[PDB]
Amino acid sequence: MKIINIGVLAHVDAGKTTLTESLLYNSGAITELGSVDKGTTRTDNTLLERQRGITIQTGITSFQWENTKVNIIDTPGHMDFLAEVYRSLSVLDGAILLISAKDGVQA
RNA sequence: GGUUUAGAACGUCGUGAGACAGUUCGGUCCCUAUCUGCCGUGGGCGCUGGAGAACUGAGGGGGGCUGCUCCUAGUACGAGA
Repeated sequence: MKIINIGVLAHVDAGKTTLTESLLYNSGAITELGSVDKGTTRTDNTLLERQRGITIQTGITSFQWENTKVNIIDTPGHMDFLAEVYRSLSVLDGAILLISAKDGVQA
């Protein structure tokens, strides 16, 4: 009926939220811009976030694929005030870490 | 415009005339370029018989500044920024 929640643990500036945006593009449209390099929509919401080059807080965005709901949130992996991302864990059961190509997963 | 002419005034100094890089207001800045120099532009002659072209190029001059944006690449670097 509903759809399982999905996380986005982009540790060490993984950029996983951009992957959430591209996933938002793949789940489209039928009427969407398809996003763009940098910010860029991708549910950036508040000003000073996309302008800052990184989200100041975790967002949310409705999505659908394979005939089912697919909520997802990103990124909160920056810094630094990551406790809100820990709050995000209560907000969803799923997860999807974005592993770096640099010496494996970021510390 | 300032400083330095003659007028006037204030502060100060002096018995006073006056004085004060103390201040204030007002106040005629000439020259037709011979030579050198430089910018141009010619005439005379030479270059060896005269003439018309066309280059060669010794040499000399001019020009030479840099922003930003994007890409490379958000890559190297960095725990992140």
